[PDB]
Amino acid sequence: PTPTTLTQYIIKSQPPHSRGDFTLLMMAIQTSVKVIEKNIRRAGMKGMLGYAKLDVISNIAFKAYLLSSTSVCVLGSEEEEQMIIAESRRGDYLIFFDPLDGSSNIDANVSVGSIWGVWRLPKDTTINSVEDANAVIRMLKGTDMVSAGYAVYGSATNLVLTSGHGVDGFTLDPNIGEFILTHPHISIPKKRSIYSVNEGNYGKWEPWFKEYIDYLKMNKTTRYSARYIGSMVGDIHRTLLYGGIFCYPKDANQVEGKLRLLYEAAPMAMIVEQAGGKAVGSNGRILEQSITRLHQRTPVYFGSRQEVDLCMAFRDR
Amino acid sequence: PTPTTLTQYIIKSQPPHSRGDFTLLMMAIQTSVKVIEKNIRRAGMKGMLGYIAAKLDVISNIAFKAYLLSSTSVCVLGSEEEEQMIIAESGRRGDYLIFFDPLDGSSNIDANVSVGSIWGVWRLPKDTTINSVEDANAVIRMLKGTDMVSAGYAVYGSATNLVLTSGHGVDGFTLDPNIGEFILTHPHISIPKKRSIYSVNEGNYGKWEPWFKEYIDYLKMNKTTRYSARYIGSMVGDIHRTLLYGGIFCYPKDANQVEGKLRLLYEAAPMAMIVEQAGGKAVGSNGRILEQSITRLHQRTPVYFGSRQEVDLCMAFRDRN
Amino acid sequence: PTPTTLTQYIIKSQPPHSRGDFTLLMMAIQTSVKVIEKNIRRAGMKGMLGYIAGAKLDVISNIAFKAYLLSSTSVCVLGSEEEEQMIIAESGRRGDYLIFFDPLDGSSNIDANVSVGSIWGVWRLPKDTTINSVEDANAVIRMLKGTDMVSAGYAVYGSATNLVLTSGHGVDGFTLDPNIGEFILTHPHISIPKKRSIYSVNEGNYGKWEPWFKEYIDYLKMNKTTRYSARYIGSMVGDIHRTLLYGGIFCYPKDANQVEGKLRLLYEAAPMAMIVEQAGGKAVGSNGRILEQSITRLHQRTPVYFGSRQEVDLCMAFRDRN
Amino acid sequence: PTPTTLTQYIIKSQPPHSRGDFTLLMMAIQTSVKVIEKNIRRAGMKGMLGYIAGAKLDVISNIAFKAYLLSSTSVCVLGSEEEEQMIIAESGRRGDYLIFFDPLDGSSNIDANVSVGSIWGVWRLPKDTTINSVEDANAVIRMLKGTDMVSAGYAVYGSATNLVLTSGHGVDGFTLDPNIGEFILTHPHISIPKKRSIYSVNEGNYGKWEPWFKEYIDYLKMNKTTRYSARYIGSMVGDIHRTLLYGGIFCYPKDANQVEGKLRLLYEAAPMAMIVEQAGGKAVGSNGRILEQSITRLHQRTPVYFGSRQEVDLCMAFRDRN
Ligand SMILES: Nc1ncnc2c1ncn2[C@@H]1O[C@H](COP(=O)(O)O)[C@@H](O)[C@H]1O
Ligand SMILES: Nc1ncnc2c1ncn2[C@@H]1O[C@H](COP(=O)(O)O)[C@@H](O)[C@H]1O
Ligand SMILES: Nc1ncnc2c1ncn2[C@@H]1O[C@H](COP(=O)(O)O)[C@@H](O)[C@H]1O
Ligand SMILES: Nc1ncnc2c1ncn2[C@@H]1O[C@H](COP(=O)(O)O)[C@@H](O)[C@H]1O
Ligand SMILES: O=P(O)(O)OC[C@H]1O[C@](O)(CO)[C@@H](O)[C@@H]1O
Ligand SMILES: O=P(O)(O)OC[C@H]1O[C@](O)(CO)[C@@H](O)[C@@H]1O
Ligand SMILES: O=P(O)(O)OC[C@H]1O[C@](O)(CO)[C@@H](O)[C@@H]1O
Ligand SMILES: O=P(O)(O)OC[C@H]1O[C@](O)(CO)[C@@H](O)[C@@H]1O
Ligand SMILES: [Cl-]
Ligand SMILES: [Cl-]
Repeated sequence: PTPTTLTQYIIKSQPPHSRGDFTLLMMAIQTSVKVIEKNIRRAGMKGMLGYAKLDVISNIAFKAYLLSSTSVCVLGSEEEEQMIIAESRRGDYLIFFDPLDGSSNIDANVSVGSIWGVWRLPKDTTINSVEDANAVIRMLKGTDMVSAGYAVYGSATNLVLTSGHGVDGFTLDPNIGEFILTHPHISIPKKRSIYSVNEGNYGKWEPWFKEYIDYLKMNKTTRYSARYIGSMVGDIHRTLLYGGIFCYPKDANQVEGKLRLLYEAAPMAMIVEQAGGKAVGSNGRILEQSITRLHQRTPVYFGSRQEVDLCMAFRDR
Repeated sequence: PTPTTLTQYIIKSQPPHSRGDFTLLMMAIQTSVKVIEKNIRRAGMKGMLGYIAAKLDVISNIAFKAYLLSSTSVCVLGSEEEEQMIIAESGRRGDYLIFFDPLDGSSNIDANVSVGSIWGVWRLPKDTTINSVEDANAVIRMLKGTDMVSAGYAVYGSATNLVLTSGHGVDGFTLDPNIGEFILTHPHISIPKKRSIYSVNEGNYGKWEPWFKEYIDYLKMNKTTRYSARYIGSMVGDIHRTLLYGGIFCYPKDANQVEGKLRLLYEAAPMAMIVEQAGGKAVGSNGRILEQSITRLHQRTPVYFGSRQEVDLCMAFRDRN
Repeated sequence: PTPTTLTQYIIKSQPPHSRGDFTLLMMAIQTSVKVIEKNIRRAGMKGMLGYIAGAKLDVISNIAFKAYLLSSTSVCVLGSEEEEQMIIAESGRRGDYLIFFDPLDGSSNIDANVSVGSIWGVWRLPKDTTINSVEDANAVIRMLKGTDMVSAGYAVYGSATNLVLTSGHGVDGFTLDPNIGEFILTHPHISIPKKRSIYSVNEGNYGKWEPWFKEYIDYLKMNKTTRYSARYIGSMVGDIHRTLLYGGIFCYPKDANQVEGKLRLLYEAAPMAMIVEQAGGKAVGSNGRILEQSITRLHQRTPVYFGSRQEVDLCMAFRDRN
Repeated sequence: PTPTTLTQYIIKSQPPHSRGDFTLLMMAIQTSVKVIEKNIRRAGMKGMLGYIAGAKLDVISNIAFKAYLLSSTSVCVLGSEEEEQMIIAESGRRGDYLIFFDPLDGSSNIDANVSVGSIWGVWRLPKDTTINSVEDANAVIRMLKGTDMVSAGYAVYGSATNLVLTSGHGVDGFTLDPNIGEFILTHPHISIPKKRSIYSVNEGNYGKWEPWFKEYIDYLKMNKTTRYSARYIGSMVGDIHRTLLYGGIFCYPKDANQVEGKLRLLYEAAPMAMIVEQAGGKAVGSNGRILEQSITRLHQRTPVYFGSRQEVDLCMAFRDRN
């Protein structure tokens, strides 16, 4: 009859006898994304009246709206060294986010994004200090994650999220400023001949991965196409809709990869898994890895299940 | 005092004793870009009215043609998508030929990542006129990229940027969506002489010429300089990054694409003019793209565009084999 | 920390152990208002694509409002002022809310593109009653009063877009921020001043008014104590919105041709009365509070005297002393 | 083929062998109007960024209008209605155009966010004259008449944004398309109807009017031939804009407290008179055409009787027969 907005979708997804905290958290996130997108679309130009980096603005916006929701006890921005504990205005959700992913693409104004992961406090635990929070993040796994999403700020703005019952994607309609459901129940194809990785680091890769990449180029069965925007959110978003593989492997300088576990990889892993893909690191599922440090890094091999299997076959043989 | 709009810039760039036709052509192009950008930002969603009761390629092409044909300044239009040129009806006929790709990076449309529009403007050679496609075919064959009066692109990314040149450098403008004006944000764009970024589809490695394979391996394996790779998959996106950051963009020959992929009139020549005007090099199979002769309308060419020293390194591998 | 959006406000207002139907109804209304506002701001111009390939705003507004309300699953009955009959929602998609609305108030101001609006009132089904037909609905509206109304609101499409609503705990006003397309709380707990020297009525109908009202209007002009200013936009939503924020009085009285006034009870007057009362003003008709009047017909008319409590008292003093 | 933008219209209207200064002035005005409209649509809310880190609309509008006009290099003299003095442009950046404007007309309607506007009139320096000081400018405005005016326009910030202008060859109206931020020609060659039964005036001042005008207003109400409708938004730009498209009359007459009326001659009345006259209406003051009156003071007031030619004739008939 009329198309479904993100606002409707969030409210209609609320199970009976919920507090409404999670719903208010999603509303806060949605509003952040709009504010952040508006500043990005302006490329940070001042208004014509009155004749601030976009990282800084995005981070300020995301924090402000999440702290105003009363649903969080802990915030973690990838940029900042410490977590923020909400005063005690304190729910039981921990949010970890990267507010402006693909920061090297900002000056060219190509695709960039935001990523977030939401965890709930384990039962019979509470956080009054950073030292409590440090203890708590160490006992969390990606499989205990209640929600994940990203926003891609591209030629259009897309918001893609999951609560553990599949993945739904929404496109911002700028006439009325609402996110409209355009990609329901996203299902990443089981195979697709596209790969996404920075081959500038070829010389520093492990031999098994070098062999993998050479096979993609030299094999006689299947021609592969290469794409690498340089923003994880941009590349993953293409990977979800088109199929393929996204890789950021180990290298001589980055022994545990580049991407952060809490802030980027675990959230994206949940989305990719919920869309029917695989999402692995050094040893199986990213969602099963233990958090030891807050800023822990991990390699990633995310995408179409058969494309990730091929990749791991090179590592296993 | 106040920032310069594209509209001001175009009018203030008009040389004394011009007809004003070129100015009206730029205004028409500017308006097209705004209309196209708006449909792209909506990802082609119908209005909420339309849902109770069209590909982006098709819409972009319709928009670009309509505004250019309304300007009274063109005699010939060429859209990359279409097989033939369109001759304007006489009565509404200037002496400009426009060749354009209205939606570059069409494989990126469904993901809604960066895409673009590209155009090149030529003037009729003195003592010539076009009444038919056969006249137009004769005329394009006597044109070179060095006779081009104007070139530009629009990048539809996280912001919308319009970058253009009239032969006196390159200026870039960012769309301010509050007031719908293009504001001068990148005056006199100067592409760095070197930068360690390269842009090419390495999925085609196996089908490349050995000299280019060696080039790419050197970028990866050499011990002096670490290179970063970027390839969005839209020429306008990749070139725009190349102009502001420096680096190199390559679409070389391969076994299946013997003369490369990118069209000479519609894409490569216009981009070559922009890159050259910003201080970079822009070469094909044998020197400057702007010096190549148009034989066919849909003629292809390889491209090696970017920072001068990065394009020199690339050609050094071809010259030493 | 950050300013409150309408979306937050609606969710945070949800009492514990509600079904969430009312919340979904407000979201549907909010979305309608944005869609309607966008078409109004364009003055109904086709897109630049629509022009090369080559709908009244009343029709579009009505289509939008109905579509979003019927998609919410919370209504059983819709009533648009324009249409002769009520619409009963198909069972399967049927809550227990009745919405009566005027989707584009001030229709004579459309061509000039000055202030126009939308108005709605929300009622709940009386306990142990249900509607399967227009004949059931007709029975049910007759047993409703304005005092049984669970919610009322309007949207003003002016130089800015404002949405003003109440659920029986005061009146809050929100301004559309067009950058991000959210309604932001700008006028919390609206309190209409007890007096203000502004009056709003169509004096083109002076000759057809009752003598007591003629005397009232002459007093406003001729008295020696207090100079009054006149304002009449011609859209009830525009005039009432000014009245709420500035104070004053809005009148549409009886006349020779309009014996029971012009404005409809269910669609316009009762919803506005609830808002005005919740903001501290008075809102009366032929005989006391509009909210106490009985609905006899669906399209029943009533005179209105809405506004600042002391300005409405002065007005009624002229009627009571004759 | 495609619809005409204001930008196209301005350039195509440029006569052969013009300097282009006037064209640049119109572009500057157009851009001002968009900037002003955007701040008005936000009701002056700070951005959501501005709120975490923690300006009247009259002040912002005035700053915007001045900045864009001073950046055009085409003006020597600016006059904002709000300010007491004229601004002389610094020499080096000095054309021969004098602009007089009211950047935010209808200031009493700002808080309610109903219709408001901007008005401007453009004059050219008389041949063999120049301005180096306010004292030169004062001499020059005294020798100007409304008939020497090269251009006039207004912007109405209503439910949509309309820009209406004239260069002495009729009146054309443009509606802002907010998708692409361009003014699109929607009302070409505006022709105000010769008669229409609508009148616009503040009847709150009835008691202080001259007897002839009281008789006029009573005739509109009491006569047996023609029923009149009353409309008064309270913003001259809003009321006039309705008058141009619908027909009728707008009046701000003399009163006991305002012996020469309220509206300023240079800033409001003369510009509107030019527009109304160019659309086929009449626009008179105390003694014939407003455009023929002599400027004695900068802030000189005048009564106005603007609108449909037969409606203004009826009005003046009451003054001529007493
Ligand atoms: N809008 C929603 N969409 C999906 N799941 C939800 C929603 N609201 C609540 N839930 C689920 O119910 C849990 C508890 O909700 P709450 O009591 O609101 O914190 C959340 O952690 C979610 O797993
Ligand atoms: N607005 C402008 N900006 C830059 N160059 C222009 C402009 N207008 C005219 N020209 C140059 O002058 C030539 C003739 O202009 P016209 O007579 O308007 O077609 C064009 O081919 C351009 O090279
Ligand atoms: N978001 C809300 N704001 C104010 N009142 C509400 C809200 N939600 C529910 N209510 C009140 O509770 C009643 C029943 O709610 P429901 O069970 O959702 O139909 C409504 O008729 C309202 O009076
Ligand atoms: N774009 C235009 N539209 C209408 N009239 C114009 C335009 N440009 C110039 N004129 C007329 O020509 C006169 C001188 O123009 P200028 O030489 O630009 O100062 C102006 O006062 C106008 O009457
Ligand atoms: O410059 P590199 O090493 O390709 O890294 C790009 C990566 O960095 C990030 O910006 C994270 O820091 C990701 O968005 C992206 O995948
Ligand atoms: O898919 P491929 O072969 O890498 O081609 C991408 C190229 O094709 C184009 O879309 C032109 O057809 C360019 O925008 C881009 O550089
Ligand atoms: O033109 P009139 O008779 O003064 O009526 C105007 C009234 O009509 C309405 O449009 C309702 O029909 C109201 O918005 C407004 O108060
Ligand atoms: O409040 P009053 O006396 O009706 O005056 C309103 C008039 O004042 C103005 O704001 C000019 O000061 C006009 O827009 C309007 O016609
Ligand atoms: Cl991109
Ligand atoms: Cl209004």
